[PDB]
Amino acid sequence: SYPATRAEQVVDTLHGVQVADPYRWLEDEKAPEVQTWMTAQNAHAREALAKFPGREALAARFKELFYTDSVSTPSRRNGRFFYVRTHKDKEKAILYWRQGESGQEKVLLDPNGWSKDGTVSLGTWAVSWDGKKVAFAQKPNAADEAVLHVIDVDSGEWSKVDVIEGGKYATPKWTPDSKGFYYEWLPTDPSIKVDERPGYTTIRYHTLGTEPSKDTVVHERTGDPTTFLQSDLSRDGKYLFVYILRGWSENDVYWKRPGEKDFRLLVKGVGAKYEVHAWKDRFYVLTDEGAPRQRVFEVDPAKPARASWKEIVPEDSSASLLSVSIVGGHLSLEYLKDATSEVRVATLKGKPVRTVQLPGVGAASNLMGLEDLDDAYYVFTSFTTPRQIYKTSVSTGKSELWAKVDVPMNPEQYQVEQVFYASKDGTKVPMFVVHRKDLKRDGNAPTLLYGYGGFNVNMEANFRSSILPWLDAGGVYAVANLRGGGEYGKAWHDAGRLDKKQNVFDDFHAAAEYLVQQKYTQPKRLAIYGGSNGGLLVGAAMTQRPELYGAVVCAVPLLDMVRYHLFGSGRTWIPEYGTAEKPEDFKTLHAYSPYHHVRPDVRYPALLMMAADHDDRVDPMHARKFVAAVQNSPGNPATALLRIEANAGHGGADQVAKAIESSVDLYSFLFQVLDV
Repeated sequence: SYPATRAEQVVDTLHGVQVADPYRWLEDEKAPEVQTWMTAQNAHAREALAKFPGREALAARFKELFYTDSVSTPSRRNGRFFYVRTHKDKEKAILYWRQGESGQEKVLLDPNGWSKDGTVSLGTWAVSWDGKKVAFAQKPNAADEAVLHVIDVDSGEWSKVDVIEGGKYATPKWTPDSKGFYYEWLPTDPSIKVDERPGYTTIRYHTLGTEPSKDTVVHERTGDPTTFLQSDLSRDGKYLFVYILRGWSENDVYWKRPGEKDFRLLVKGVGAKYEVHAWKDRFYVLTDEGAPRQRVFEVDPAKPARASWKEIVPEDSSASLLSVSIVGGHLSLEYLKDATSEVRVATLKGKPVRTVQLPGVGAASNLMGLEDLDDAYYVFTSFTTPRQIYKTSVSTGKSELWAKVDVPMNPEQYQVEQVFYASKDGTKVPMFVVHRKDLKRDGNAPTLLYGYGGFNVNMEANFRSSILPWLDAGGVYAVANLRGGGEYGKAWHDAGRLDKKQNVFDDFHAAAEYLVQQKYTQPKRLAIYGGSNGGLLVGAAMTQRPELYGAVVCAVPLLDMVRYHLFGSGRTWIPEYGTAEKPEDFKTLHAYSPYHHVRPDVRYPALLMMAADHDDRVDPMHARKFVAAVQNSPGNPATALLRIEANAGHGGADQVAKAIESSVDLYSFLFQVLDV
């Protein structure tokens, strides 16, 4: 609570309703008073954290766990392999290449050398089809803003001509001739307001070796900051696709043969999404149209009207179809069955071939490879199993372990449960519960409950070494598959967005109640964690039902839902949340907006706000205003800290040492406030 925060009497009348904003002044980070306050809040948080218990042991253990030897799945181009490694003595991962399967590897891009202090990161990278060039993003502070560069693989020379600012949204699509790439571009025009900028994305083509001002405009902007514009290109270069994405629930698809004058409309989505892959002059369309758990159509480009589409993979009787890839002349279909993935190989005509046999219960990626390569890879993890990569033959189903991350832990000490609990409305919600096998079910284990609940995002059994000290201290880690996610398909997502957002929060309150009912824990020993839309989640949870929770960790959050659309990338989430600019949407948002529901004379859970100084996606003002409201809430005795990570974007600083520090801070906060 340490630094004082002046409260003002700012009020606005929105749709006939008075809305108070006492900490409005903290929105503008350009004001010196706000910078001074930020510094003082962070200093207070670091001072407080430094006194919390277990820190030397946590730091040593996280150092042993977070520095790893790992390798990514390889991108194969013209006999060369390209892949990222981590090393135990490096702060950032490095991009390598080699000639042939067992050629000697060489460093291609080492972001550890891009600055003296780790403040420039590698973003997206795309290898040319000839294996001679890599187009890649450099991202200051690992924030979203990106500049595209190109490196010559044989020489390691960075192009001085092929440098393109405004690459935030770009994923380069190289043409088969390796002479240039399609990409998503933003103009740098100082008269465009930050909140309107997302409506200016354009598709351009960059020819290597030419000035980017000469890049052709392939598709003009939508002019609508509630959309994304994205392109894709078939392997043969014959089909160019442009998507207009309206949030995470619907999209349009346009296409042409490059050189044609006009785009053709494939489909205009009305409450349905469509993703297309072209191979050998057929289009494979993955969609939720008339199929909440998705299905696949084959479309003939010569007869592309909807009536002529042929269903080749019908909607499954129970499983959610998440993605389709074309590998080795086959379809690879990634399904989710009660939040656990299954991968199925089918022919191009949709006939089942086989199910990929996984090593165990956990999370598997879809097969990754190329349409004309028989070798395809997948990644497998579990809550207790570090990443394993398998190399498989699409044609035969042979599978071999290709890589495994060695981590100094003993998986046999832990178990993972999957449970199903009823929400307020009776919905059965899945949850994973992870703990030592010898956990006493005495209602007193320190428990950390994680959720997100939105944007069609699924909570899966990812391996996180960060939870191991918690489990070893007798803690429970729980992950709820709240509505708003995609776990049970479109119906799951739709029941947790827009006017139904409150269902997500109700699902989370019910998870907290379940963990107590089932003798894992009690409120004073229960913490909740979420980030971004998950930050909104935990802010809503703590303002609605503070009595259920002992502590809250809230990362890079949205919390003023009446004003979120005015800052950063906010307008792009209007299709998910609505906008307070509209009366009906306002009523919904105002009812849950955590910043507007810090009631006085309430003992809140202890609060640790984990903010980032260079978050150019989710505006940092939300965490400032909310922490001020909690610190100054009459009769709140619980700690409320604002920790600001330096040189950090929305996903952190991309520096292992800083990740260690953040985890030490998080878990030492928990040990203190839950009395571990």
